[PDB]
Amino acid sequence: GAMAPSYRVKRMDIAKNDEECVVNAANPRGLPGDGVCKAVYKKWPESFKNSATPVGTAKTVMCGTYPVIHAVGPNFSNYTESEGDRELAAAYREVAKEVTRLGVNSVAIPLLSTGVYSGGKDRLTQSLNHLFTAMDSTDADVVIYCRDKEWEKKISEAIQMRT
Ligand SMILES: NC(=O)N1CCN(C(=O)c2ccco2)CC1
Ligand SMILES: [Cl-]
Ligand SMILES: [Cl-]
Repeated sequence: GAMAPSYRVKRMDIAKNDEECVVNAANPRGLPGDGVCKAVYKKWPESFKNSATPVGTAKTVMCGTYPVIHAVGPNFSNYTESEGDRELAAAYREVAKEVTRLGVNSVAIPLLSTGVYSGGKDRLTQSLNHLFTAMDSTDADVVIYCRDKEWEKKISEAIQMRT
């Protein structure tokens, strides 16, 4: 566990994280994909061996000794708001289980279903609150990675409000 488990946010490429494992915003088929998933495929392509897993689940594949946790959020283009919300919460609960099982002291996480799976909505608060619901009971240092200065500020505000 981390000595004083914390949440932080950084606006940078999650493929250049400084944590003991990474969460991929994966597709269900284990394809290279685009956005975070493509950056993860270029950095850790060996982790895409048998990485296919259903929506609402996470599957860990090692790249050397570095764990890549493939977490499959729902595509809100396809899911109802209600079913999409259930599967997004479920994907984060499976991430918490895998982080615990691995025994890591830190994890790099993206906000699931906020990019091309957002169905064109702003889901910062929805996705972050499900991340907190799952990760609050873990003792790993969590570092959230984002790709927008306004998102960085809003995530940082949300973290600080609880402290
Ligand atoms: N995780 C991020 O930092 N992203 C910031 C850029 N994004 C948007 O601005 C966006 C897409 C749909 C509605 O807002 C995607 C999420
Ligand atoms: Cl970067
Ligand atoms: Cl996405």
